[PDB]
Parts: sequence; structure tokens; C-alpha cells
Amino acid sequence: TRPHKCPDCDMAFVTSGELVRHRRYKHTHEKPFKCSMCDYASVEVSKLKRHIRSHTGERPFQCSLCSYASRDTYKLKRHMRTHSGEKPYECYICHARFTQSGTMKMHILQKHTENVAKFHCPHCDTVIARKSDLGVHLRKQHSYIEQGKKCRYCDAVFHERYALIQHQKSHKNEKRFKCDQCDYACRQERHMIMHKRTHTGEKPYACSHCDKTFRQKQLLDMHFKRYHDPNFVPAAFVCSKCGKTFTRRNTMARHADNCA
DNA sequence: TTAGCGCCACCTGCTGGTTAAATGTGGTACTGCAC
DNA sequence: GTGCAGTACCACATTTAACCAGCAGGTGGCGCTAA
Ligand code: NA
Ligand code: NA
Ligand SMILES: [Zn+2]
Ligand SMILES: [Zn+2]
Ligand SMILES: [Zn+2]
Ligand SMILES: [Zn+2]
Ligand SMILES: [Zn+2]
Ligand SMILES: [Zn+2]
Ligand SMILES: [Zn+2]
Ligand SMILES: [Zn+2]
Ligand SMILES: [Zn+2]
Repeated sequence: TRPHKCPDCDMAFVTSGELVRHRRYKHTHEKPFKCSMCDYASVEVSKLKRHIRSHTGERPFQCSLCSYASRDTYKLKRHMRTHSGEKPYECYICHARFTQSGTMKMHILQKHTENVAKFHCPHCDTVIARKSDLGVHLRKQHSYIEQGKKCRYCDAVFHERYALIQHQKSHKNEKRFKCDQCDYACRQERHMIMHKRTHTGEKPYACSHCDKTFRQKQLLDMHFKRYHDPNFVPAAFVCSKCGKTFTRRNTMARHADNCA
């Protein structure tokens, strides 16, 4: 039961080899064998093996059910959870199960904690929680475009999407449509079409029970509902101080406020 | 002693489905004015 | 009062990007063995 103990820390190990290796990890901090490619070194030979494999790209073990070959056995074991499911880790609050420990840690941090430090965009004012989400934001909004992208409503050309969106947000209080015969302007195409119809005098809309024609659909609907609906009675608003009748609402107030 | 192996975690990073905020559409009242 | 013309609400349908769980690559720590 742990014959050996580390003098400089609290760890106790059964064998001399295990305690020595623990001393290598935390106390000796030596680098006898490093990689032939870079300056990285390790304590165990298998760590240098997998580092060399990452340098070269060798995948020893292949998945039984899929076409994935892993450089390490633990990678294959974790991959097997894709086919088997079997989410080991469980949240202690919402009791949700997750396949990887990091997934559970991120879930608990971002779903059951209020004050969590967040990342700030180096180029814009947006604030994001996850660094991966920040990378997506940078790669989408802040990416550079060689060919550029013209503004939707002007001849301005931008290379960063964030700049393009910020420019296009300045055109949301503008009447692009302008009549060629007068100074009238509007924001929706239907209004411009109606104005040009009034300019030309065209009345495309026609009543189906009379000879009358209209320049707008709403006008024809109101005429039909008035002069072709026997069971219709107009709304009459009565002054509360004198009693005389008024049809439109605003006129009734115009009389009631000045009535005696 | 010592390399090998197995397990486990930690750290980092990418990626599609989900969803909620933002935004564009169009039906339908709603007034100003000329008659 | 009313019809025409232009405007104003606003419920609704897209649009878009953060949210989030699902994944994989590189490294650090430990417990035994057989070699
Ligand atoms: Na409109
Ligand atoms: Na996924
Ligand atoms: Zn120690
Ligand atoms: Zn190396
Ligand atoms: Zn598989
Ligand atoms: Zn949870
Ligand atoms: Zn940004
Ligand atoms: Zn513009
Ligand atoms: Zn005009
Ligand atoms: Zn009619
Ligand atoms: Zn009155």
C-alpha cells in the first residue's frame, strides 16, 4: 500500500518506477528525449510515439463498424460512443447526459451559471460566450474578400461583411422608389405603382356589378361593401354632449372637445 | 530498472441543427383634402 | 359626408447569426505488468 512517497509533494506511489515517473512529471521536468522535428519532449516513450505519429500521420487501429482509423486506442474507444450512444457523464442539475466530459463542463458553465466571462470581438462590439463561436463570427463577419461585395442600395464596395452590413443599415430610412413625373417617393413598390396609376389615370380595377372602375383594390372593396351589401350599416359616432351624429371617428372628437 | 499499454482527463477547435432577434411583406384600417 | 390618395398599424413570413451539443486532434498524469 504505497511503499514509496514523494518528499516534495503529497503523492505516494507503490513502486519506485511509478514514483520516479511522477517525479519526472512534476519535479525533474527533464527533456532527455525530444522529437526529431521540433523541441517538444516527453517523459514516457508512448507520448513521443504519438507525437511522431501526429507529425507523420499514421493511424494504427480502425473502427469495426465505420471507416474511421484512430492514431490511439482511446480515440477509437471515444469514437465507438457514436455508434453505441451511452452518454457516460451526467449533469448534476438538469440531469442531462453527454458523451464527452468537456461537453458536460461547457453545458454546466453556459446553462447553470450566471456570471461567466465572455469574449469580445477585436474588430466589432459584439460579445460572445464561446471562443469557437467567436472564431465563427470572425471567419464570417470579419473575413476579407478579394473580389469585394457591392452595397445592395448604392455603388459602395466593401471587403468585410461587417462593414457592408453596417453600411446597409444606413439605408433603412430611405425611399428608394421615386416617381419619374413628380417628387413623390415611397419605400414599397406597390405605393409607386399606385402613384404612377394615378399619374396615367389608369383604373385597372373594375366593379363586377356596375360600370365603375378604380385605381386601387381597397377602393373597389369599399365600394362593393357599401353599394352592394344590403345588410351593411355605416358606423355612426354620437357626441356625448349634444347628441348630433358623426360618421368618421376624428370628427366626433373635433366636436365633443368644443361642444357645450 | 524499463518500455508498453491501458485508462482518463484536460485543452483546444470545428460544425450543423435550434431558436430567437432582426427584418422584409402585405392585408387593412386611417386620416387630409377636394368635391 | 365621401371617394381618392397617400400613410400608418401590425400580424406574419423570411433571414440571419448566437446557442449548444455533438464530434475529433495534441498533450499530461497515473497504475500496472512482462519484458
Ligand atoms: Na406599403
Ligand atoms: Na453535430
Ligand atoms: Zn512529487
Ligand atoms: Zn516534434
Ligand atoms: Zn465507428
Ligand atoms: Zn445541466
Ligand atoms: Zn466581429
Ligand atoms: Zn449603400
Ligand atoms: Zn408622380
Ligand atoms: Zn359597384
Ligand atoms: Zn356636441
